[PDB]
Order: sequence, then C-alpha cells, then structure tokens
Amino acid sequence: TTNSFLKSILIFTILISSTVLLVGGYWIFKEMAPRPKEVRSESGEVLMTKETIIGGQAVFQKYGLMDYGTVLGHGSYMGPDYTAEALKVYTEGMQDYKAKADLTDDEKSIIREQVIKEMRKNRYNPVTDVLVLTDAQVYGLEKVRDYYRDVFTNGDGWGLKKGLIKESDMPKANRAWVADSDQIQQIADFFFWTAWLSSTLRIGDEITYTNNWPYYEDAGNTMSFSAVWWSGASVTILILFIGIILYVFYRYQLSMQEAYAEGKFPVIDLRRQPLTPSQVKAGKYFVVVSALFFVQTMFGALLAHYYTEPDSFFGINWIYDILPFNIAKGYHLQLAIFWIATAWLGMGIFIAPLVGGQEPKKQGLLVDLLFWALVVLVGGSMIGQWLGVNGYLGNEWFLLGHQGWEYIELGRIWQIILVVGMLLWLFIVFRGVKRGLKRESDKGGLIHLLFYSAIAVPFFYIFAFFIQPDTNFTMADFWRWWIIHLWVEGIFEVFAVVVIGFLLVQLRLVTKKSTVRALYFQFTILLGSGVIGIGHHYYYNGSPEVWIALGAVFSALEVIPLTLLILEAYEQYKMMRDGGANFPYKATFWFLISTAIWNLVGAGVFGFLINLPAVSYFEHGQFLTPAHGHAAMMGVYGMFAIAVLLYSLRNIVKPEAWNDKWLKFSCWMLNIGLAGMVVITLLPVGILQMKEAFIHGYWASRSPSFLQQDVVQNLLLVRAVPDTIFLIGVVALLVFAIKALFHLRKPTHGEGEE
Ligand SMILES: CCCCCCCC/C=C/CCCCCCCC(=O)O[C@H](COC(=O)CCCCCCCCCCC)COP(=O)(O)OCCN
Ligand SMILES: CCCCCCCC/C=C\CCCCCCCC(=O)O[C@H](COC(=O)CCCCCCCCCCC)COP(=O)(O)OCCN
Ligand code: HEM
Ligand code: HEM
Ligand SMILES: CCCCCCCCO[C@@H]1O[C@H](CO)[C@@H](O)[C@H](O)[C@H]1O
Ligand SMILES: CCCCCCCCO[C@@H]1O[C@H](CO)[C@@H](O)[C@H](O)[C@H]1O
Ligand SMILES: CCCCCCCCO[C@@H]1O[C@H](CO)[C@@H](O)[C@H](O)[C@H]1O
Ligand SMILES: CCCCCCCc1cc(O)c2ccccc2[n+]1[O-]
Ligand SMILES: [Ca+2]
Ligand SMILES: [Zn+2]
Repeated sequence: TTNSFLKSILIFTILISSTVLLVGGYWIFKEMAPRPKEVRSESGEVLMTKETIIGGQAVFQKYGLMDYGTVLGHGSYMGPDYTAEALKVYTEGMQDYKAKADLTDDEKSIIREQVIKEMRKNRYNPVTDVLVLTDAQVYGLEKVRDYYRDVFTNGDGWGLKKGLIKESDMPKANRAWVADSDQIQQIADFFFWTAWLSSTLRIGDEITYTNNWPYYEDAGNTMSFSAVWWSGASVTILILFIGIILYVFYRYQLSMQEAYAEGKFPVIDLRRQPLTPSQVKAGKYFVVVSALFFVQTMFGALLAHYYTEPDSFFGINWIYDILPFNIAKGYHLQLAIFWIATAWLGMGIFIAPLVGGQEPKKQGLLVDLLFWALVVLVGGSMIGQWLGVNGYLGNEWFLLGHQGWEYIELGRIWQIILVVGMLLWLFIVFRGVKRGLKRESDKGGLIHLLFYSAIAVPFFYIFAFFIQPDTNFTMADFWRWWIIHLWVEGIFEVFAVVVIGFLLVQLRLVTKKSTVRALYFQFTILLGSGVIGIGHHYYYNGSPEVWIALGAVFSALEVIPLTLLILEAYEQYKMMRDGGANFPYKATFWFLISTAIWNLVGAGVFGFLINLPAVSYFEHGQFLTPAHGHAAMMGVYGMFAIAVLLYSLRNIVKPEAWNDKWLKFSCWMLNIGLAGMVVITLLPVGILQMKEAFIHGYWASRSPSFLQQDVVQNLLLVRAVPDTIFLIGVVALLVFAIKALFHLRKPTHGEGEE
C-alpha cells in the first residue's frame, strides 16, 4: 500500500471531475439551441428545415471555412465571424423592413428599439419542433441569404476566393451530408441559425443561447451578470486554492528530490550505454519531425504574409491558388499537432526497450512499419484536404477530404488510420515495456504510470468520433474540445511528464520514490482543474450559462500547477550546473527550462489575459487568442518535444560529432522569435481589436476593414522581423537534425540483454 492516499486522491479526482464534465455535457445537449424540423413565416410558409441547417453547416465544413473565419467565435481570423456578420445583416434588414438609414436619430432610435423587443423573444415551440419568425425577421433572412450569395459568388473583398461554392462540386442530388437544394442558401441558413440563437433569449431565461454573445447593441446583446460575477468569483477561489495547494506542496515535499549528494553528480558515460535497433530507428523519426516542424513554420510565415497581401504571395500566383489561407491554416494546425505529437511517440519508441531491458523481436519491423504509416497519413490526409476543399471529391469529402473543424481537419477514414497507428504505437511501447510492468511490484509505480498514460494517447482520440456533419454545432464543439483541450494536452501534460520523471530517475538525478509521489500530486491538480476547465471554451459557443461559472472557476485553477514552474525550472537549471560543462544533456535542459518558463508566461499569463468571462465576452475569437496560442503551443509543447528530440539524438549520435553550439543558437532564436511575434504584433493588434469591438460591436472587429487600418497593417508588417528570427532558429535545428544521420552509431545489442 505504498502511495495509497495519493492514489485515492488522484482516482477520486479523476472520478469526480469526469462526472461533472459528463453531466455538463448532458446539460448542453439538452439546453443548446434547437434545430427545428421547420422554421417558417407568419403565413405558415416553411423557409428552413433541420435538414437545411444541417446542410448549410455541412458545406461550411466541406469548404473548410472554419480555417478562414469563425462561427460563434471559433475558427480562423483572416475572415469574419459569420455569426456576428450574419446577425448584423439580419438585424439591419429588420431595421429596414420596419423602417417602411435616412430616419432621424430620434427616429432610427424608435425603430432600433422596436427590432430589439421583437427579435430577442423566443418563438420556438418545444411541444412541436417548429419555429416561426415574424415578417420583419423573414425580410432579414432574405438580406442574409442575398448577402452570402454575393459573398460565395463574388467574394468578400478580402482573401476569400470568388465563387468558391458550386453545385458542380457535388452530385445532382443524393448529396452526402448536404441537402438536395442550392448549397449557398443552406449556408446562409446555417449562418442565420447561429445568428438566431445568439440573439434569441433562451426559453424562460433572460439572456440568449450564447449568454448574449456576440456583443452587439442593435440586437440587444450586452454582457450578462454571470460574465462579470464569475470573473471575480473565479479569481477569489483561485486565490483560496493557491494557498491551500502551496501548503500541501510544502508540507509533503511533493516534488522531486536530488538522488546525489553535494559534489557527487552521477557519471553519464553515454558511450557505454546499451543501444538497440529500434532506438536508432526511432532516431530518424526525429529528423522528420524536425522537417515537419520546418514546413509547419513556413505555412505560418505564409499565413502571416496573407494579412498584408490577401490574394497573393509577393506578386506570385499559384501560391494563393494552390495554397490559399484556409488550406494553409489547416496544414499549419495539422502539422503542429503532427510534429509535436509524433515527437513523443518516437520518445516512447526510444525508451520502450530501456524500460523492459531488451529489444522485442520484430520491434524494428513494427517501428519501421509505424513509420511509413504516419508518413502516409500525413501526406495522404493533406492531399485529401486539398481535394476536399477544392471539390475534386464527391460524397467522399467527409471520409477523405476536409472535415471542416479547425484542429480536426482530416477526413474520418484518415482519423481511423490515425487511431490504428497510435494503437500500433501503443502495442510497440507495451511490447518493450511489458517486462518492466512485471518487475514493478507497486501497480502505481513509475512504469505503471508511464504505461497507463501511454494508453490514454490512442484511447482519448476516440471521442472525436462522437462528431460528424449532422451533429448540432454546440454539441459537436463540446466534443471537439475534448481533443483540443483534453487530448493534445493529455499527450503532453501527463505522458511527457511521466516520461521525463523516468528519464531523470534513469540518469540517477532524482530519487524514484520522490518522483512518483510528485507525479501523483501534479496529476491530481492538473486533472482537478483541467478536466472541468475545458469549459472556458463553452462560455459562448451556445452552451448553457452554467458553463460560465464551471469554466471560469476550473480554468483559473489551472494556473496553480503553473506557478510551481518558474521554480521547477530553477531546480533543473541547478542540477544542469551540478553537471559540468561536460554535462551530456545541456541542450535538452535548456529546452526543458524554457518549456517551464513559457508555461508560466504563455499559458499562465497570456492564457489568463483572455480567461475572464467579462474580458472574453469581447475578446473571444480575436488576435489575443493566437497571441496566447503561440506562446503556449510553441512555447510549451514545441519546446518540450524539442527537448526530448535532442535528448534522443544524443543517445544516437557519436559524442565526438556532437556540438550543442548550434543548439544554443536555435534555443536563443526560437525563444526570441516567439516572444517577438507575441509582443511586437499579436498582443498590440489584439488590444486594438478588443477596443474596436467594445466601441462599435464585435462585427466591426471581425470585418476585413479592421485588418485594413494602417495601424493594424504596420503592426502586421513588422512581424516579419521576429518571424524570420524564429524561422532561422528552426532551420538551424533542421540542419542539425539532418546532418546528424551522417554520424549515427549502430546498435550495441540485438534481441539481447542490457
Ligand atoms: C512576452 C515575453 C515572453 C518571455 C519568454 C521568456 C522565455 C525564457 C526563455 C529562457 C530560456 C532558458 C534557457 C536555459 C537557461 C538556463 C541555462 C543557461 O542559460 O545557461 C546559460 C546558457 O543558456 C543557454 O544558452 C540557453 C538559451 C537561453 C536563451 C534565452 C532567450 C530567451 C529570451 C526571452 C526574452 C525575449 C549559460 O550562460 P549564463 O549566462 O551563465 O547562464 C545563466 C542565465 N540563465
Ligand atoms: C474524463 C477522463 C479524464 C482523464 C482520465 C484519464 C487520465 C489519464 C492520465 C493519467 C492517468 C493515471 C492514473 C493512475 C492511477 C493509479 C491508481 C493506482 O494505481 O492505484 C493502485 C492500483 O492501481 C491499479 O490496480 C490499476 C488502476 C489504475 C490504472 C487503470 C487503467 C487506467 C487507464 C486510463 C487511461 C485510459 C493501488 O494499488 P497499488 O499501489 O498499485 O498496488 C500495490 C503497490 N504496493
Ligand atoms: C514563423 C513562425 C510562425 C508564424 C509566422 C505563424 C503564424 C500564424 C498565423 C498567421 C496564424 C493565423 C491564425 C488565424 O488567423 O486563424 C497562426 C495560427 C496558429 N499557429 Fe502559428 N505561426 C508560426 C509558428 C507556430 C508554431 C511553431 C506553432 C506550434 C507548433 C504554431 C501554432 C499555431 C496554432 C495552434 C494556431 C491557431 C491559433 C488560433 O487560431 O487562434 N505556430 N499562426
Ligand atoms: C500549455 C498549455 C496551454 C496550451 C497549449 C493552450 C493552447 C491554446 C490554443 C492553441 C488556443 C486557441 C484555440 C483556438 O484556435 O480557438 C487556446 C485558447 C484559449 N486558452 Fe489556452 N492553452 C494552454 C493553457 C491555458 C490556460 C492555463 C488558460 C487559463 C488561463 C487558458 C485559457 C484559454 C482561453 C480562455 C482560450 C480561448 C480564447 C477565445 O475563445 O478567444 N489556456 N489555448
Ligand atoms: C492534492 C494534494 C494531495 C496530497 C496528498 C498528501 C499525502 C501525504 O501522505 C503522507 O506523506 C508523508 C510524507 O510526507 C508520509 O510520512 C505519510 O505516511 C503519508 O500518509
Ligand atoms: C462554482 C460552480 C457552480 C456550479 C453551479 C452549477 C449549477 C447547475 O444548476 C443546474 O443547471 C442546469 C442547466 O445546466 C439546469 O437544468 C438545472 O435545473 C440546474 O439546477
Ligand atoms: C534545409 C537545408 C538542410 C541542409 C542540410 C545539409 C546537410 C549537409 O550534410 C553534410 O553533407 C556533406 C556532403 O555535402 C557530408 O559529407 C557530411 O557528412 C554531411 O553532414
Ligand atoms: C512559402 C511561403 C513563405 C512565406 C514568405 C513570406 C515571408 C514573410 C514572412 C513573415 O513571417 C511575414 C510576416 C508578416 C508579414 C509578411 C511576412 N512575410 O512576407
Ligand atoms: Ca482559432
Ligand atoms: Zn482550454
């Protein structure tokens, strides 16, 4: 019964939090805005069907528009937010209809006020899944319908391709998820629907299905009381637990303890370290991630360029033709997760034999096979996205094309081969680790924790399958975040962490006992806040008001584990010094330390800059989000992968040929460039965009007009300095990875014994 209480706590934490999430998941499904079987006029004339709405949404995914603009604040920022934009048109129309832009202020005042009292009342009948909307609203639906036909035909005057939507892209009829009916009327319908629930009061409630989001006076959308109250409450509860956790942390010494006495640093003779065929094979895995990292960055350079030159890349042509923003965005996200995730799977391959004590038979075979599996998935899924968005696919867009969800752009059959790949991966890890699990008595020991977390990798991605074209937007978004917020960060904040504890225990730098207890404490506070904290993504995506409290409170608690960082980085810096200038893992620790500092600054402070429900009300779906997004994603996960990537490359390259000079340069260039693009561009544009929404309405902050202001453009233009500096850091890494295969060692032991 070694760490019994810590186990009860962790298990209980996981149990309780998982329930809350599921309960809240249920309340969403049950309280999200409805999609009526028929929405119609005062004459009883049907204009919309649950099937239309599902289709509009479907073509929106079909054409990967979520990698261009947003809906309900989620998606890309090059384009606008269709919910807020469609809501304005629909509202403007209602004004004109009742206006029968020339009226007096005393006059436009009256009408405005009239459309307010009329549009915010819920006219949906729960008893009968049908919604009826006044004429003033139908006239509005018209303007919305016309508006987007012009848009998806003529373009949006900013980055969007002309007449991108065309029937010829899909069969006469019997179209996959989109309905038998003009496609660009389904879209206008989908957009209108989101715009409908965003401005219509929930039944019995006093605020809308999105808690009065987006901000927009003309529609009566203003900040809710919950948004302000929970901003204060969430922080006070955080202040309360920081104290409590700090005390628990201090009283139980819940951190790693050095395993060596003063001056007694352990010897690290990498030259006489068993090496196996599967490890050296996992070595080339890293040069590819290093390469995917290179291309991923480039697409980023491209996206940033498009804010300054919308439809061209320095005059050239094919570029905006074959590689437009939405498509480039998708790859940027897809490759980010791909190279970072993949870096840790490789790390898993690499340490697997070490945990077991030998090379599993056919390991190299399986490893090599897993290799060409992802390489296919990557090259393949990307090809699919191109064909899918472009229309050179039929009803195979969902299965092989672009699924239409930011962060989840690959097609389902592509997702299937993904899980199998991970499943295989899992098998490979298990084969090599298996015997370790057998020698390890304590079922909650290091190796068991390493194995339990490793399995969450493939398993947890399965929740993505609860998502498909006809799912209600809010409910599908609910599950999407399980992958973005729980999965991606489950791959890195749990698996990676236990993998490092293992590495530090192996190098004999920290006591094993000390380490597993530490992991327990981290996992409980990490899952104790993060699981429910997922909710801050549900403030305004249409989920019930309950998530504003739940999300605000638990995401704020996520900061707690983060402050026990700047000081963990120091303990690491410290032992890095305890090892002289001949310390083999210098580069690894420099990236390790950085991961930690960016965790406090990128996720901690920049993430919190936009966490308050009162702030998010205006900020949600704006430049500060990417500001935080980079500081956190690249600052934390990227650096971490790189730390581990270099750790392996060190156990594979012949020492004599190694030189961490170039790595110091990369580390400096990566860190400075990241901070530079966040501070010099993303941050200041974010403030302007939030200010712009506060004074004119969120629609104004999301119009291309905002991106066109000179001030915005200059801010946007100077991003090239730090983006280049970042780019330089990544090529140095690439160049070090590539010309590293030229100095590799060869396996010491085969299916032998270490
Ligand atoms: C919006 C603001 C966001 C700010 C984000 C800040 C991120 C902070 C990043 C820190 C990187 C830490 C890297 C390891 C530091 C500890 C080990 C170390 O530095 O050893 C150094 C060389 O380090 C190295 O060679 C490692 C490379 C150090 C390069 C740091 C550049 C970071 C600049 C951040 C501010 C723009 C040896 O030289 P010394 O000056 O004696 O070391 C002591 C200074 N730490
Ligand atoms: C909504 C979802 C939210 C996220 C939830 C998943 C999070 C995944 C990430 C990390 C999970 C780490 C879980 C560690 C739990 C350890 C509990 C534990 O080991 O208790 C042990 C028995 O465990 C046992 O006998 C085995 C039970 C514990 C492991 C079971 C498999 C768990 C797999 C989870 C991933 C799919 C108590 O007895 P022991 O000390 O092991 O045995 C005697 C030792 N002298
Ligand atoms: C030369 C460096 C880079 C540049 C110029 C760059 C540029 C961009 C641009 C322009 C966007 C557009 C978001 C939008 O409008 O929808 C973006 C998004 C994003 N980038 Fe990068 N990027 C770079 C490096 C990275 C790296 C190294 C990572 C981490 C692996 C990363 C992760 C992301 C993520 C997660 C998003 C989506 C965030 C959001 O939509 O709010 N980027 N990037
Ligand atoms: C290393 C950990 C973290 C990573 C990698 C991360 C990453 C990201 C990314 C990539 C996005 C953009 C999602 C999108 O494209 O729509 C995002 C959004 C967000 N993050 Fe984090 N995050 C982390 C930690 C945190 C923490 C600790 C907080 C709490 C203060 C937080 C609060 C938010 C909020 C509120 C948004 C929503 C922005 C909006 O709706 O406009 N994050 N995060
Ligand atoms: C979320 C915070 C969980 C904290 C769990 C603390 C569990 C402490 O557990 C205690 O640790 C002591 C050593 O420090 C041991 O001597 C005790 O026998 C043991 O019960
Ligand atoms: C600090 C966190 C406080 C959380 C309080 C959650 C209160 C949930 O309250 C419940 O919300 C449901 C809708 O989601 C309603 O259908 C239920 O009738 C209501 O009791
Ligand atoms: C993105 C650009 C990556 C460039 C990688 C260049 C790697 C050069 O690599 C070097 O090539 C020499 C032959 O030319 C060999 O003799 C060296 O052993 C090899 O390390
Ligand atoms: C293959 C596409 C390579 C991209 C080349 C463009 C270089 C480049 C890189 C950037 O990071 C920029 C940031 C802001 C504005 C412009 C930028 N430009 O032009
Ligand atoms: Ca986004
Ligand atoms: Zn989150």
